[PDB]
Amino acid sequence: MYKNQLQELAQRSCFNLPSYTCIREGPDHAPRFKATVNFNGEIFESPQYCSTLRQAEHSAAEVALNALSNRGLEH
Repeated sequence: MYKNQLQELAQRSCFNLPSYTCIREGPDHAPRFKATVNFNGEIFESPQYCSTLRQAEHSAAEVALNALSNRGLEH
């Protein structure tokens, strides 16, 4: 699973012991679900609307993995 992959790399970093917190916001009629994860002092989230909570975790996990592959910061 994609979520599992985070743990694999997270543990490989000397027991990172990351934490994930779900963020709920928006109007009651149109609720918004997001997934947030802490990574060595750097927290990432997925600003996307997901039908289910599990889906939100998937999106958030993808973002975290992308950062690892490429920081995206230059000069």
